Amino acid sequence: NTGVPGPRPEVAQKLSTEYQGHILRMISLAESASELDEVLWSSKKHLRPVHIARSCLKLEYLRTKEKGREVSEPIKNLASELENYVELYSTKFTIGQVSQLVRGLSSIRRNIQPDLLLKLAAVVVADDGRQVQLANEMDCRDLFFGFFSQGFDNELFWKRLSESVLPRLPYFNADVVSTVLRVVSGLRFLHNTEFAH
RNA sequence: UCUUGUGACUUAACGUUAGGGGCGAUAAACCAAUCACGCUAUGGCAUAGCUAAGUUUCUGCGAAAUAUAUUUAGGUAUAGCUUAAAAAACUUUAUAGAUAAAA
Ligand SMILES: [Mg+2]
Ligand SMILES: [Mg+2]
Ligand SMILES: [Mg+2]
Repeated sequence: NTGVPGPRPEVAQKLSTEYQGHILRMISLAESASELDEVLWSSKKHLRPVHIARSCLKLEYLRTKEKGREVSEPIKNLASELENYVELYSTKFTIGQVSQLVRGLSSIRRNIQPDLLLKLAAVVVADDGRQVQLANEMDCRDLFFGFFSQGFDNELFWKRLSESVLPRLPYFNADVVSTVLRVVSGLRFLHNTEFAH
């Protein structure tokens, strides 16, 4: 934390404490779904949108070792429990946090309720796509693949996102451009358009 | 062994002054076997935060010697001590980009 004036007060006025780092470390230290469940049970009353967003990615990391078997039972239970927090904080997420929520829940082959997806999509539909700029390159590639995997088909959502990302396409990394290209080929309403070209 | 031994002497009988007192060539001396207030009865089973003592058996539980205040310091009061696998809570501190399902 710093009090020096600067060009970006949005990312400089954020308050960072030791207690938040303590909880985030515990989540990352968990080595199994059983351990992660106990960590979340102890911290029930001290979970915030940042913690919820990070936990969803943890499920993705934990299931990578279970390459052969299907999704384990404790992983499914954690996903259901987390969704209760997502609904509670549906209007208190940032574009970066929403980006990693969808990716985490999509990697477990889980489907989000249509009402919840509509609420989360407001991050890019509101403020005429201003919040898209705040998102960095890593956030953008997860937004495209995450929402595409969820089966979310909304012309207004995809039209606004495409317009706000078009200027930055030439300067993204090659892999990120490839990810966007695959998503476009899967959506009929984006074929043979300026965005595709 | 020593002092005085006709004198401010010694002795016998009876009498006078009484304790908030008497008497005293003053030693606080004497006033019925030891007086800086006699003896006896009563108030009176005076008062003692001090010392001593406290009488048959069996079963169960079980301390303290610190703090504060005190005409208080070897007394007493208050607090402390002793008797009388539930619920709830998450604590010894700081951080990432790992998924690829469609001719
Ligand atoms: Mg004298
Ligand atoms: Mg005992
Ligand atoms: Mg006084």
